Amino acid sequence: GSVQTAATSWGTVPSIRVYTANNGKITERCWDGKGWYTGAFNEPGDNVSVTSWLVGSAIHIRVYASTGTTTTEWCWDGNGWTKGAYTATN
Amino acid sequence: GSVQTAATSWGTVPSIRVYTANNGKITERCWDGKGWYTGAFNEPGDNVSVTSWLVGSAIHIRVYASTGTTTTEWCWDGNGWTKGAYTATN
Amino acid sequence: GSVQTAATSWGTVPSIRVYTANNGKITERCWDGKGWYTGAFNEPGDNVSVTSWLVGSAIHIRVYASTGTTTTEWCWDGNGWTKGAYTATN
Repeated sequence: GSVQTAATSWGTVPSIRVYTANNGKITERCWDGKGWYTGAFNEPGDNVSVTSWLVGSAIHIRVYASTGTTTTEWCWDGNGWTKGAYTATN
Repeated sequence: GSVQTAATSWGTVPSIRVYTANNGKITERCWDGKGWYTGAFNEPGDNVSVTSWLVGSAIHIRVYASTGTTTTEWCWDGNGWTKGAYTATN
Repeated sequence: GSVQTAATSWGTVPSIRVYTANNGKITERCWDGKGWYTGAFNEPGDNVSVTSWLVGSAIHIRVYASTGTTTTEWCWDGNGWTKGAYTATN
């Protein structure tokens, strides 16, 4: 078929993050104004969406990774990706 | 295969909305700072994207739901989801 | 199957752009406050994501178009779509 991407950006430089789901794995490419590099994000999933917001100059990111009917939320809040509270039902 | 999601967020809390297309139906999970709950959005579609913007503190949301080659726009503007003017051609 | 869309918006009017991948081709519909029209964007791809940001009142847009395992970045910066520096690896 084809890979699936999600993108987000922030600030005025801007920083950009592109998430790619490929063969069950989601990886991350980053731009902070100079060039593209690989980011810390590495999680399983066949589909991905993303949103982010600033608190002052600190970025917060939520990546929604889906495999089958299970969507897991992954959070960046300044110190590592942690799994989020998101659930699909209830 | 797998479900497909789209996500958007606003404000500083933030509020978050995650839309999930699953088996022809798009449903909505919401976060306003405390926990996740099911939102009012319920429309047919196999694919979804979303964008939103603030006017002061009031949120406006546009959800693009696609089935086959027909994309329908759905609008939140403070008082219920209504169908939008979006058309694909002409 | 079904077409795939990505959406972005900016400003307070707002302007909206909806990108649709359909049968290998990504096209663009635009809203600047009056009605929907077809935009300049026309590129190959089976999947698309998008992000955008303002610098003052000038919009900058990045559209990520994927075919197979090749994601090409397309840039709008006020004067035509140009191909971006994005690469997936290295």
